[PDB]
Amino acid sequence: SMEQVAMELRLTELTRLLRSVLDQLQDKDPARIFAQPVSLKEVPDYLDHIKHPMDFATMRKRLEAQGYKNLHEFEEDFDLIIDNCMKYNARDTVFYRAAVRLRDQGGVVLRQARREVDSIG
Ligand code: NA
Repeated sequence: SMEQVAMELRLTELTRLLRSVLDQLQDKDPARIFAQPVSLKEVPDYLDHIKHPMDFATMRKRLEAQGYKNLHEFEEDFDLIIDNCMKYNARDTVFYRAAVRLRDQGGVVLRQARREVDSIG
């Protein structure tokens, strides 16, 4: 029907911005600590600690299937990447300290990304 593609149209301009955001957010992780999912072969107890694992590659797959219907859904999965790391890893570790820096530098990008989604509609 006409509305539906206008809606799918709207969804189709929500993902690329979110992608540009996902490109920019991942540029603040040059070490690639949060690129892939945490391995349950290398970390066998990881699902005792973390109930909802997330990473950039998993977000990318969901993005590629137009899974994010709004900026909030994208922001929840980006917060999971940070929040899971900072629980599992201790305060004196390169992992925790990479998640802190990604949050601080990522908040600059998500600020303007909200402004664009609201303005463009
Ligand atoms: Na902890």
